[PDB]
Amino acid sequence: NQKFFTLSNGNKIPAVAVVGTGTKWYKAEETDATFSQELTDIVKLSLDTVPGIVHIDAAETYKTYPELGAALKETKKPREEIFITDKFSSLHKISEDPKSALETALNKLGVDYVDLYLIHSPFFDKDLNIDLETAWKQLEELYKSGKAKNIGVSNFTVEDLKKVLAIAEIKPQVNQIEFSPFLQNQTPGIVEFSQKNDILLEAYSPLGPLQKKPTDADQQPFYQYLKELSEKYNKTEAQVLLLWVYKRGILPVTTSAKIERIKQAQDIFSFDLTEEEVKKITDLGLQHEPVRLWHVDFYTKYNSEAQ
Repeated sequence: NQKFFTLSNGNKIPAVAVVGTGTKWYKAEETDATFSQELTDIVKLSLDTVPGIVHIDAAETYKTYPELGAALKETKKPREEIFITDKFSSLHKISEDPKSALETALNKLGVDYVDLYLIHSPFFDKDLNIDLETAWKQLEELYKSGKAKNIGVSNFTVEDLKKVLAIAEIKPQVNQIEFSPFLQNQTPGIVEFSQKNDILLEAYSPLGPLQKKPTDADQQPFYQYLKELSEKYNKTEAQVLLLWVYKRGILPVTTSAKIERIKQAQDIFSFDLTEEEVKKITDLGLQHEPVRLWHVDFYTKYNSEAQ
């Protein structure tokens, strides 16, 4: 049965997100010509066939609101069985500010509210005429009005979170970071700090080890063990890694275009990992060199602390 995290405000969030935009699907422009029927079809199929509350991870920067909106309109999946996470594009500006971004997104998606709204990066485009404090306060207002049921941030360091906490009326509920066995602290100490402060981590690119699965995998203890666990449980290697993230108290966010992988990700709560297994994945992961797929130009300088 489906598992949930409970945020600091008591609200529940499905403990895996399975509908996302993979890299192949990002768009540079949003026109009739660039509308992706293939993406809308996979989102619709997911909403139609994936059991339970389907957690969608969207973002302004992807320019895939039209495809999500068309799928949301065409499915009979009820709104209450969908959890929509959306993100203000701060690194490269599309809107003037979060309230503008979210109002535009709500309309394109054809919904009245999102379930979670994030600031996508702490590194604000020079062309934005708003600072972090002012942007957070806009999220606080979207929370108070109910346009965003929950609010948080993405790719924030400990120092960035502290800046928010110093000005916040509403404490951020989520920090979505890159997290995998090969990147166990996106920036120094972030996992421990977030968990101690009741800020839920989400992990994007949690399957980094399988995306970058190397030629000599069969001679690496990490991949040997991962295969062993897959065989033990009769589950995919991806499922084992996603479940490991959940067992670390973190919400894995995945972005497959393959419906059976999407269903498999939703179904991670069909099994469990023992305490020993969680610790062993952790430990073998930490022995591996870091793999970082996002915010590379900003955070490579932290790779020495990531494991």
